[PDB]
Amino acid sequence: PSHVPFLLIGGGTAAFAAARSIRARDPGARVLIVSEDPELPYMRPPLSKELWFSDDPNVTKTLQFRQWNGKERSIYFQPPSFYVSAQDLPNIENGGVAVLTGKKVVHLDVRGNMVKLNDGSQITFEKCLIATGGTPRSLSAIDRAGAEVKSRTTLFRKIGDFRALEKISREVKSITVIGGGFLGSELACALGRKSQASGIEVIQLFPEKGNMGKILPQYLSNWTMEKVKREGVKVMPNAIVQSVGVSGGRLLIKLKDGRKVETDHIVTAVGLEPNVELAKTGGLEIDSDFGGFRVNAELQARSNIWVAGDAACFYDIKLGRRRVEHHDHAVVSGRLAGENMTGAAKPYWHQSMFWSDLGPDVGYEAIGLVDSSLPTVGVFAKATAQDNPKSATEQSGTGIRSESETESEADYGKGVIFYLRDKVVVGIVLWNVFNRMPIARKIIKDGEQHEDLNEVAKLFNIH
Ligand SMILES: Cc1cc2nc3c(=O)[nH]c(=O)nc-3n(C[C@H](O)[C@H](O)[C@H](O)COP(=O)(O)OP(=O)(O)OC[C@H]3O[C@@H](n4cnc5c(N)ncnc54)[C@H](O)[C@@H]3O)c2cc1C
Repeated sequence: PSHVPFLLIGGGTAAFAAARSIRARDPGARVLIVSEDPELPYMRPPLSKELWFSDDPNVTKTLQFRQWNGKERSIYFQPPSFYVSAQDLPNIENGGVAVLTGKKVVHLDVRGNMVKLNDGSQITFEKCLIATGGTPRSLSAIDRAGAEVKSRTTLFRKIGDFRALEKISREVKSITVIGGGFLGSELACALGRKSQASGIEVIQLFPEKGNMGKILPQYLSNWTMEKVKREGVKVMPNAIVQSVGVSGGRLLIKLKDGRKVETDHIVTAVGLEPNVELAKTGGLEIDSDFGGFRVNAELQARSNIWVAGDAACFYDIKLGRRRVEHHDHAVVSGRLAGENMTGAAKPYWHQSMFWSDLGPDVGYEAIGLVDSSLPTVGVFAKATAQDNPKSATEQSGTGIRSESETESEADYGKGVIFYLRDKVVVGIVLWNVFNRMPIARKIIKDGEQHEDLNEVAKLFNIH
């Protein structure tokens, strides 16, 4: 038994953003975050990226990474002294953010306004937030298998997982990566580079005809496969796993089409499933279409319960009911999540943005609704020295691209791809086009039926 006014569940990108949001509005509010992880809230994007590109080993320790412009940066959101302890909190009377790492909420009670930690202790809340994110999908073929194979397989998302992998890559001869996602691909390049240094084999395999095939059009997905390949990666499309066994001391991957890949370690990056274990005890709605907790436009589930981030199935007027997995989204909705908690009764209006880096040399931004199967227009040109994340970082000063681009709304190598529906732009992927995301947002938000989409591209430096 004990009490805190602002309590937030899951200690991630969304929880920390709300934590900052509430503080801003109610200065002197007492905030407590509970987190499964033993780590203090940190951003995630460096884990599949810039953290792999440092030649300093004690950076596997400190997690102080280098950007493409080469300036240090801590992974954790703020230094730890910024927090206040969890016991000292009620007596701080001036408020702060306290962090209960190593604990887990296992019972919610909406009428009773209290959670239950795994160790059985209880905490009463006045205002609660569920920002639990998600657990990466396993691959049912790996589930039927023994604990021996299960062990030789990681599911990349945490820091525990970043260190574990990077460790293995200095140990074995061949790491296979399952998943044609951005993560998958980022990973595969991250490994691909290290490979150019140890000789290790990096295989990437996935059911799609190409990298990010479910998103990008064939011709750009295909181009992307080449870059993955060039970074030293034996890449295997149209791959569908049948079984994973152990023979010759190694891991054997059998494919539905007969092929057989033999390897040392599997890292699987094939989706996220949203953490909704709390919904059963408390009794909130989940979405069977999109997954995760059903909230309204004010990201609200029931009185004194808001949800945000990757677990957030929210309504969005200029689009409809949704659930997205952006970092940008987690920052914003979290913020909004804390804004609403302190009686701000406000809608969600942001257009969340995604981004991916494959190395310092190639970057994709995306926003809106992007699917390969929708009608597509893409305009393309030869890229200039600026058209890559290295420059975009040297300029803006940051590596987290949703920062460089703000959340406002104003021989080929770069271009923009419009995703249409009825001569009207509904999604956008930008390839190596930087600091033009507000123009991306504007176009989508307006919704005009351009009888020529070239002109629209003249807006991204494309001539
Ligand atoms: C390697 C990697 C890279 C990415 N790169 C990019 C990128 O480059 N660009 C981009 O736009 N997006 C990227 N994303 C996606 C983006 O980072 C996520 O959508 C966002 O960070 C989600 O944050 P969240 O806090 O909502 O979820 P999380 O960050 O998962 O926070 C959830 C936390 O809640 C805890 N938790 C869950 N259930 C309970 C419980 N019952 N009790 C207590 N604690 C609980 C978990 O332990 C976890 O620590 C990336 C994701 C990963 C994994």
